[PDB]
Amino acid sequence: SLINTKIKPFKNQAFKNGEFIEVTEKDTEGRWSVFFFYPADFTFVSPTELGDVADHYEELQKLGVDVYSVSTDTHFTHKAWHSSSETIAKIKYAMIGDPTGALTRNFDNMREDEGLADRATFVVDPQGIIQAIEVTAEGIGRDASDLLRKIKAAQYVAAHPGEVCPAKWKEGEATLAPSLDLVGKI
Amino acid sequence: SLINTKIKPFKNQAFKNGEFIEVTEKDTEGRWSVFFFYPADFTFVSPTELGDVADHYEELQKLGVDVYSVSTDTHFTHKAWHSSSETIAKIKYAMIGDPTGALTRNFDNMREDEGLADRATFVVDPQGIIQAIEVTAEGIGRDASDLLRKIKAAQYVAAHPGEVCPAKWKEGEATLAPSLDLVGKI
Amino acid sequence: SLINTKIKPFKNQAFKNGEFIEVTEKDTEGRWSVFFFYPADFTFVSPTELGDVADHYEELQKLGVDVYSVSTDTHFTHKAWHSSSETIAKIKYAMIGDPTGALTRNFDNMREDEGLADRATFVVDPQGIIQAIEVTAEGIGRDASDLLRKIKAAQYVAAHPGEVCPAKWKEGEATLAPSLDLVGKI
Amino acid sequence: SLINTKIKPFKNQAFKNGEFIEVTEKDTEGRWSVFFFYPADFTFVSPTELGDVADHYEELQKLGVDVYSVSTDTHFTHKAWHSSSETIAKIKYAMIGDPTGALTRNFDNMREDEGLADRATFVVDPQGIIQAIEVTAEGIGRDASDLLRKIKAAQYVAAHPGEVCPAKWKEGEATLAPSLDLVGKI
Amino acid sequence: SLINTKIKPFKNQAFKNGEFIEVTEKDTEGRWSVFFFYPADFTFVSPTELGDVADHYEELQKLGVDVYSVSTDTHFTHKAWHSSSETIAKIKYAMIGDPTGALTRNFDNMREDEGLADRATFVVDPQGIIQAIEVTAEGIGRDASDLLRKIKAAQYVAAHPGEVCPAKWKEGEATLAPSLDLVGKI
Amino acid sequence: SLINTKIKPFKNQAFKNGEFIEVTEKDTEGRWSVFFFYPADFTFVSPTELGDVADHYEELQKLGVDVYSVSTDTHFTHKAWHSSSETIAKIKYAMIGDPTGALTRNFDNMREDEGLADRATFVVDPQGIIQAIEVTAEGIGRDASDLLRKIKAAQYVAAHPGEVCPAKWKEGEATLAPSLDLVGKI
Amino acid sequence: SLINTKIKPFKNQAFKNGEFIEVTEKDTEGRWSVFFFYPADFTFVSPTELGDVADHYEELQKLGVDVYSVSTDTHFTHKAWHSSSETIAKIKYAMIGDPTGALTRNFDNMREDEGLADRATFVVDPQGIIQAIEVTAEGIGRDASDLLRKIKAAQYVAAHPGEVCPAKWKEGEATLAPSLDLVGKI
Amino acid sequence: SLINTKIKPFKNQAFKNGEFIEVTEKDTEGRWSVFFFYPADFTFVSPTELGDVADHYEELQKLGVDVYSVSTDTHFTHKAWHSSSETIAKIKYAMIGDPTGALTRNFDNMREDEGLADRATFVVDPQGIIQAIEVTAEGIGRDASDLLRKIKAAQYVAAHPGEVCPAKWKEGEATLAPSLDLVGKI
Amino acid sequence: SLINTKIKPFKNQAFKNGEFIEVTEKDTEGRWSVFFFYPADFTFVSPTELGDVADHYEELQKLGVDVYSVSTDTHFTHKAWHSSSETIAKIKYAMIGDPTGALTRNFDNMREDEGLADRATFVVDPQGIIQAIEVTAEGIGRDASDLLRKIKAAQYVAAHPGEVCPAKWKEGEATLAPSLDLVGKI
Amino acid sequence: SLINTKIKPFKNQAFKNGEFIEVTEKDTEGRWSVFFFYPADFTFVSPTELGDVADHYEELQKLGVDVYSVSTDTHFTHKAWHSSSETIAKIKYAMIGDPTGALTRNFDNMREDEGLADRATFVVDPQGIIQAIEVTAEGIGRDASDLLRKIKAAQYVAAHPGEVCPAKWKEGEATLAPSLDLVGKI
Repeated sequence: SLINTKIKPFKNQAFKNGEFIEVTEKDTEGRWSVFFFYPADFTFVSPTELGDVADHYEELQKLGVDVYSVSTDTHFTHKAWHSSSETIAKIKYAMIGDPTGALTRNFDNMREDEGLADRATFVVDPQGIIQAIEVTAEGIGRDASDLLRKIKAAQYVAAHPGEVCPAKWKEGEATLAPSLDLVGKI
Repeated sequence: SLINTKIKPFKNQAFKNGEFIEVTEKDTEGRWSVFFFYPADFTFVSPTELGDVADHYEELQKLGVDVYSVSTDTHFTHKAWHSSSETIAKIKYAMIGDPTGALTRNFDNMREDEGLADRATFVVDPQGIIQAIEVTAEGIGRDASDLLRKIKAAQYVAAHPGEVCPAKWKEGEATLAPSLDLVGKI
Repeated sequence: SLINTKIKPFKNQAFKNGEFIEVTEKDTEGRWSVFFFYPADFTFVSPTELGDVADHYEELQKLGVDVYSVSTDTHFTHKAWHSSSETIAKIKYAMIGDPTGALTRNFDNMREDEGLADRATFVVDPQGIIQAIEVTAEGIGRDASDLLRKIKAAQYVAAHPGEVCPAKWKEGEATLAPSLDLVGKI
Repeated sequence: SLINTKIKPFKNQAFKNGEFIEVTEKDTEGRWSVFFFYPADFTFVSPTELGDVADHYEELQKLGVDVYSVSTDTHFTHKAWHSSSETIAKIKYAMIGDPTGALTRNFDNMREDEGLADRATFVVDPQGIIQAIEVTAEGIGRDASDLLRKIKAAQYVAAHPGEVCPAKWKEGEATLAPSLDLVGKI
Repeated sequence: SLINTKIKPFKNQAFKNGEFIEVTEKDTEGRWSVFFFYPADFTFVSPTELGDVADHYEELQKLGVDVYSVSTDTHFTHKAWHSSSETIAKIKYAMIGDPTGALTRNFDNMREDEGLADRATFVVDPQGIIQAIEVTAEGIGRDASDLLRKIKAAQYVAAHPGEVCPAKWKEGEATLAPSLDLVGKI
Repeated sequence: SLINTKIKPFKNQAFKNGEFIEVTEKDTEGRWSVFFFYPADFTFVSPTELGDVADHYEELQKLGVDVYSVSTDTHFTHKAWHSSSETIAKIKYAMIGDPTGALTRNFDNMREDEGLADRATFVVDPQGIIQAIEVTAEGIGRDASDLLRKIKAAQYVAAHPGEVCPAKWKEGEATLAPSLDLVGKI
Repeated sequence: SLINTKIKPFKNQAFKNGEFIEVTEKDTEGRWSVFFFYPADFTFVSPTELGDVADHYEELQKLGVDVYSVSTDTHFTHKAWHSSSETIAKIKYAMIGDPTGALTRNFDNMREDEGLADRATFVVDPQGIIQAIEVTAEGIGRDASDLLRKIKAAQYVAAHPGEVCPAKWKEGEATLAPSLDLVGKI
Repeated sequence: SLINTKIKPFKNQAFKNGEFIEVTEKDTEGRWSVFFFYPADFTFVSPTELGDVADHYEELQKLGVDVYSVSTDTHFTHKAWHSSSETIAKIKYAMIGDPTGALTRNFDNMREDEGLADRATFVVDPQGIIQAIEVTAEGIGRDASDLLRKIKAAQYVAAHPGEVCPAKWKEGEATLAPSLDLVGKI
Repeated sequence: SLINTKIKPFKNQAFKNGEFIEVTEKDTEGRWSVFFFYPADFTFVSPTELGDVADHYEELQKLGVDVYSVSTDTHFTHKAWHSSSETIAKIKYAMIGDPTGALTRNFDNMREDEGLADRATFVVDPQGIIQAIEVTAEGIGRDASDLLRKIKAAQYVAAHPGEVCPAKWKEGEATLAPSLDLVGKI
Repeated sequence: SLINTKIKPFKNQAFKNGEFIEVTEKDTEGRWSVFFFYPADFTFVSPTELGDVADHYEELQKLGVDVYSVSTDTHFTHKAWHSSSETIAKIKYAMIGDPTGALTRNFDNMREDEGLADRATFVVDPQGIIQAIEVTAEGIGRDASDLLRKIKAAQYVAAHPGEVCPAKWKEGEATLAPSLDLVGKI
C-alpha cells in the first residue's frame, strides 16, 4: 500500500475561493494535508462528500490541516461547479484539477478504464508521510467525522512518541504506552 | 488501490473457537467477508482492535458477514494468544495465520521491511469484489463502528441497483438515484 | 499524417439533446462525420467554435453530415455546460466525453502535458476514411464556413471519380478531369 | 499532431526567381513561414494551389510571411515547371526540392506508398513554432484565403498575450480576454 | 555485388510513347532487360546517355532487349521532359518513375544523401538474373556501344552453354570451351 | 553501391615482376588505381582478361595508373601461373593474393558459396574514391579498351571541375558545363 | 553448501532474559556462534530442542560460544512463549525473531511454502565462517551433545593449525598432522 | 536447503567388494540410503570416517540402510585405495566415483575451487526424500553414532504416523503426538 | 577437442588422377579416411608431406584407407601443381580444394589471419568418428610412417573390442585388456 | 586448433619425486615444455605412455625440455600411484593434478561426459607458444619417439629462422630455405 510512504512531487492548477492557483508538494511541506479524491464533478455522491468535508473545514484548519479535493476534471470545471451547486459553493478549500491523471496515479488511485479517480482519501503528515487511507466503492459515500477522528489520533501520536491510540480512541480517552511488560497483557 | 477488484485465491491455516481450520477463497464465496489485517500477535493496538470487532460480531453475523483477522504469525500463535488474553478470548471469528505472507501480499498489504502486515481492513462482497478499504498507521487504532456503517452501505447498494449512498448514509436515510436530471442539481 | 487512413474503433458516453447516449464507430459507418475536438468545457474560445458549428448544423444535416464534439471532460460536464451556457445550449449534435483520452489519442490529438485535446477537426467519409484535417493553436478559433467548403469538395470528388476539385473550389465552379494530355498544361 | 512543436533543422535546394538557392531552418528564424506541401509537379490540383498562393503573396509578404512550397521533386524539376506553366510562372517564393523526403518526414507528411508528400500546409511563427495545420485529400484543393485568416489570427495572438481569437475572427473584430469570471459565461 | 542474382519484384509507373503504363517484374520475365538508372530529369549528362541508348534502340529490340530508364522522378515529370527536350523526345522505350526509391534500392543503387539514383546499368536475362553491371561517377557518361558488346556476349553464353566469351570477344570470334585439359594452357 | 566511396585499408601479399611485395592502402595514396578482380588462377576467361590489361599497361602507366589484379589465390600461386602461361608471363603489374577474402569483401565482391571473387573492376582516384565500377558474369570477358575510356573520362573531370563528360566522351571532345541555364535544354 | 562461507549481514530484534535487544552480525564478530533455527513457537519438537540447548548453555558459555535461536515468529511471540512454557522459560540465550525471513534466507534455510525455517543448526567461528551444519526433518529432534562435540572439534582445529580431528574425536584423544608422508597410510 | 527434497537421478561407476558396478537412483528406491561424501582418496580424515561407517555397516544393513561413499576420484582410484589401506579394506559398501562432479553437484556439495566434495552426509528414505543432512569443515571428522540415531529417528517417525521424535530421542524414550491441545503446553 | 566426435557434412571439388570430382561425406561413410590439411599449394614443406603420404598410399589403400589432402586453394590450382611438380605428380589420391574454408573450419583448422589451413591430420573411422589428430607448426613437416602406426592401432581396436593398444604398439606386439585386475598393476 | 597460440596461466598442485609442489605458467617461461594429458591414474594404457616418456627423460632434459603429465586426479592419487607401480615409479617429471579440470580445459582437452582429459600431447616453446599437438582415442597409446622428433624439429626451426624441416626430418638432414625461387620447384 502507500501507507507510510512519502507523497510524490506534483504540480496542478486548482480553483480556490474565486481564484485559480497552482498547487505543488511544496505547499504541503510542514503541514497536515488531506487529499480527497472523487470520480467526477457534477455527479451525485461526490458533492455530498465534498459538502461534508466543507462542514468540517474550519475545524480542520484550526487543526492545521489543509484539504485538497482531486478529480480528473479541469479547474475550469470546478469553478463552474462551484457557481451552480449550493453545496459546492460552500467549499473554501482548494479543488485540484488533474486532467493528465498524474496526481491520481501518484496515489495509485486511477480507474484506468474510466479515466476517473477512485473514491479515496489520504491523510499526509508534515513530513509528507501518508498516515491513513480510505477507499470506498463508487456508490458508497465517505464520512468526514471518521476522517477527523483519524486525523486527531495521527496528530496525537506525532506529538506523543511512545504512545499509541487504541481502537475507538478520542481525545481524553486512555492511550497505550508500548512496553515489554505490556506484551500479552492487553 | 485494489478497490473494485476480485480477491485472489488463497489457502491458509487458522484458529477458530477451539480448533484449527483451513480457510480458502471458497469459504468467502456467496458471503460478505471482512479481512482484518493487523501487524502482530501479543501487541498493544491490535488487541483493542480485534476485541472491538468481536464486540460487533453478533451484529455482523446477523448481517451475514464473516470476519477473518490476519497477521503473519502462525495459527499456533493465535491459539496461544487466545488463551492468555482476556480480550482475544472473546473472539469467535477465524484468526488466519499467514506466515508465508502470501495472503497479505495478495491484498498488497505487506510492510516488507518488517515482515508484518499493515493495519488494513477489506470489505469483500459475495462475488469476491472489494467494496471498501481502510489502512491506518501503526499507532492509530481502527473503529469497528465506521466499518459497520460502510458494510451496511455496501449491502444496501448491492440490494438496490440504481441507488447510491450519500456521505454519512445510515440505514433509514434517503439515498440517491443517479439520473440525467440530477446532474448538477445536488 | 492521419489523412487517408481509416478511423479506429471507439466507445464513448455523450450528451445529446437532454439525454446520455453511447457512441461507437458503428454510429459513423455509412455517414459523413466531423470529429470536432476542443480542449475543455467552460472555456473561452471553444464555446464560439461549438456555437459556430451549431449555427451550421441545419446545413450539415441536409448534407448528411453528423457532428461529434470531443473533449477530455465527462458527459456530465457537457450536460451542465449545455444548461449554463446560452451558446452551448444551442448544440443539437452529440457532445462526446473522453475522460480516458482514448478517442483523442486515436486521432493522435492529445496534448500530453495537459491531458487536453488540441483544437482539431477531422472530416471522415462513409467508409471511415479521413479526408480533411484542421489543427490550430490554443488561442485561434476555427471557422465553420471553411469546414463546410472542405466537406462539399470531399463529397464532390466522392460522387465524381476521375474528377478533382481545384483550389478555391465551390459548389458549381469548374473542376478538373485528370488526364495524360493535361499533364503540365495547367 | 505537430501543433505547438518546433520545426526541425533542414537543408534543401530550391528554385526561386531564376536561381538555385539553399534553404535551411535559419531562413525561417525571426520570420513567419508557411510550408506548403504538394504531391508532385506537372499535375492538376497542385498548380491551382501554388498559383492561388502566388495571388496572395503580396499580402503575405506585407505581413512578414515567407512561403516555401515543397514536393519530393528536385529543384531542377521545379525550374522546368516554372518555365513551362503560366500559373507556376507567377511564383516568386521559394520552391523547395525534397528528393530524400527528409523535410517531408520532419513534418510527418509523407505518403510512404507513393513517395510523395500529402497536401499539407504548416504555419510556423518566428520562433519556429507550428501554429496552424491543414491537410486535405489528394483530390481536394486548399484555399489561400482561409490560410490568410489563420495567419492573421496567429499574428494577433502573438502580439496580444492574454487575448485569444474567437471563431471566425477577422482583423478589427472583438477578441476574448480569458478571465476567471468568463468561465462558463461565454 | 548483385552480379548473378535475381532482380526483386517491383511495381512502378512509367511513361512510354505518349502514355502512362504500369511496370512490374512480370513484364521482364521471358525477355532480356536493361535497367538504366540516372540521377535526375532535366539535367546534363543523363540526356546524352538516354539519347545514346535511344540511338541503339533498334539494334536492341532486334536482339529481344527491353530498355527501362530509371530515376527517382515521377512518371509525370518524364512526360514533361519528353516534350521539352529534343534528345529525350526520341526515346521510345519505357521511362520508369521511382519516387519511393524502392526500385533504386532493390538494385542497391540509391545515393541516400541526395535521394537520387547513381549512374548504373544492369543487364538482366530472361530468367531475371543480372549478368552485367556498370556504375560510373556523377560526371562520367556511359557508352551504349559497350553496353551492346556486353549484351551480345551475355546472349552468346546463354545460347552456347559450355562456351565462354574471352576478353574483347565479339560476334564471330573465337570463344572458349572450358575443360580440364585447358586448365593453365590459355 | 560502392560508387563514390573511399576504399578501405588493406594489407596483402603480391607477386610482381619476379618478386614478392606487400601492398597496402598507402601504395594507392596519390595515384590512380584499378583493382581487377577475377575468380581463380589457371582458368579460362581470366587469362585473356589479365593479358588484355597487360597489353594496355604502357598506356595506363603513362596515364599514371597502377593495376592490381586480385583473386583469393595466394601469391605463391600467382608466381607459378606467371611461370607457366605465355599470356600471364607478360604481366608486369602486381598480382595480389587475397586468401582471407578480406580485400575482396572490402570491395563487396565475393561469391560466398565459392570463396572466389566476381569478375569486377574498380577505378580509384588519388583520394581513394571509387569513380567507376564494372562487373560481369562468370562466362563474360571484360574489354580493357572500355576501361581506358572511363579512366580517361574520370581523370578529365578530376582536372576540370565544373565540367562533366557526356555519353561516349573521348579525349578531345565537347564536354558539358552544368548550370541553371542548361537545365532542360539538352 | 554454505560450509566454509562467511555469514551475511543481518539485523533482527530478539528477546533475551526479560528484555528486547537488537542483534546484528556485528554482535557475533570475535565470538563462536551457534544459529539454532526451528519452525515455529508453541510447537512440539522445537521446545524440547531449545530446552536441550539451554541445558548445555553454561558449558557453551564456558567455551566462549554464544547461542541464537531463530524462527520466523516475532520477538513478542518469543516473550509470550518464554512466560507461558516451563521449558522455554529456562532459556537464557537470545531468541531472535525473523518475520521477514531474511536471516533465514541468508542461511538458505527457508521452507518457502510454509514461511517457516527448517530444523537447522550452524556453527560459526569468530571470523564468521560456518564450520558445521546440521539439518533434520520436521519430525526429528536434534541432539545438543552432538553439537558440542562438533564445536569442541571446530575450536581445536582453530587453535592448532596443522592438525585435523579424526572421526569420533573427543577432547584429549589423538589428532592427525597432515603431511606428504602420511598420504595413503591411514 | 535440500532437506525434504527428492534426490535427483544419477549414474556412476562404483567399486564394491572387489568389483566395478554401476549405481543409479533406481538402486536406492524402496531402501534407506546414506550418501557419504568426502573430499579425496589417500587423505587423512576421510579414511577414519569411512572406516567408522564400515564399523557400523552390519547395524545399518540390519536396519535396511545402504551406504554409498562418494568422492570426485575415479572408481579405479577407489579400488587401489581399497588395497593399500587397512582401514579402507574393511569397507564393504559401494564406493562411488564421481569425476564429472555431477553427483556431488546434485547434492549441492561441491567445493568449486578445489573440484572436491565437502564432508557431507545425507540420509534418504525409501521414497528418495532427504531426511537429514550433516556437513562439516575440512578438518572436522564426522561421527557414525550420531548418523545412526538420526536414521533410527527417521525410521521411527516413518513407521509411526502422527508421532514426532523430541530432542535426544532413542528407541525406548517418550515421543510426541502433535495435537491442538498440546500447542503451548510443552 | 574434435577427438571422438563425428565429422560434419561437406561438399568440395577435387582433383584426382587427371579429372575433377566432387567429394562429400557420403564418400567417407563405411571407409577409414585421412584428411590431410596443409597451408598452401606450390610451397615448401607441403610437397614433401604430400609426397611422403603418396609413398605410403599403396599400403593405405590395401588397408582400406582413403586419403584426402586439403588446402584452401582451388582444384584448378591442385591440377596445375600436379603437372609442374614431380613430387605432386605421384599423388594418386584426391586433392580437395576448399576455397570457402568450410571444410577446414568444420575441422577447426583455419588460420584465420592467413586464410590458410594449419598442418593437421585427422584419422576418421567408418562411422565418421575422429580417432587420431595431429597438428604441427608451419615449419614442422609431418611423418607418414607415424600416421601409419596410428591407423593400424585404430583399426586394431575397432576389430578387437575390449582390447587397447599400449604405447608404441605395432602390428604383432601384445595388447592390453581393460578389466578390474589390471587396475594399478601395469 | 590451439596450434600457434600461447598457453593460458594456471596454478596446480603436483607430485614430483617424493614431494608435492606447485606448478604455474611461470615455471614454463623460458623453457621448452611438454604437457602430457592422460585420462586417469591406475588405468592401463596411460601407465605405458607415461613410462615411455620417462624412458626419454634424460634425452629431454639434455634438450632443455620439461615434462608435466596431467590428469583430473589429485596429486595425492599420483603419489599413491607412484608407489604401487614399477613403471610409474620410474617417473621423474612432475605429475600435475587437475581435479577442477581447469588446466585440462585451458588446453581444450576435457571429455565433458567423463570428467577426464583425452590422450593429448602439447609441445610448448620458451615463449609459451604451442608448436605441436597430438590427440589419440582412448584405446590408442602414443609413441614417445615420434614426440621427440617433433621436439627436435621445433627446436631447429626456432634456432634457425629462415629454415623449415621437410617431412620426416631428423637432425643432420637436408632442410628447406623458403624463397621465391623454390616456389613450385619442390
